[PDB]
Amino acid sequence: APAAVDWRARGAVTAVKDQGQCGSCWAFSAIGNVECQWFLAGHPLTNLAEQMLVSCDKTDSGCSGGLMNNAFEWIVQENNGAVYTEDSYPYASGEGISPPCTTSGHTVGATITGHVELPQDEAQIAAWLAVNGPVAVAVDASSWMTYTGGVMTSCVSEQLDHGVLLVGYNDGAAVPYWIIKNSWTTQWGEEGYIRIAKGSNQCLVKEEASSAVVG
Ligand SMILES: *CC(=O)[C@H](CCCC)n1cc([C@@](C)(NCc2ccc3ncccc3c2)C(C)C)nn1
Repeated sequence: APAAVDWRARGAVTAVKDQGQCGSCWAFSAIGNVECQWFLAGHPLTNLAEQMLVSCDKTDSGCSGGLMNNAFEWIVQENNGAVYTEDSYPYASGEGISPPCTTSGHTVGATITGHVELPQDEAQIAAWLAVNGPVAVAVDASSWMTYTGGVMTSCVSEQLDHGVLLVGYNDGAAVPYWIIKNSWTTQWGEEGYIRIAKGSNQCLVKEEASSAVVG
């Protein structure tokens, strides 16, 4: 694979968002991945609606959590592949309460046909990401609250508790790293991003990687 990749260099990644006090990280991880995959299939970059998942995907648990893989499955099996625009279905769960689903009057921003669950191996995930784009991952983020910047070497790596988006890596750096988009505003971390050391399963990053498939 290339020594380094950063999909932000192509304009493939939307701006950092804010999940607020809702346990909706699963939705931000899944939607961020769909946004990037939609752009990379040769279509324009479009902000898509976490709130569609939080309120309407009844196979997940709203502000009480979910699974990116369930989200991808709901989109295909229950929503005809469709993902609405953020522009047409804005986030409304910042206080921790998910409002009931609105089915009407949103606008379709993207479609997907399925998803893949990637091998539990950082080199294999990197190789897939280098060609196919950003990848949704679960991590242990219990040690992340106080992170401000640099390449994390000390991640507490015990229990998956958070969903984020891998957008790149750099194997040529003094400490090789992953580049991860979070959903905790641009005030957190490196303008909303974190770098973690690559190659030692930091934060359990290899354990539950997946992506939407766009035709
Ligand atoms: C990150 C975040 O906002 C929440 C924290 C918990 C909610 C207060 N989060 C964590 C997850 C993970 C770990 N999945 C847990 C989970 C919760 C509910 C649920 N419902 C149905 C099926 C499966 C579920 C799993 C996720 C990052 C892998 N999700 N939200």
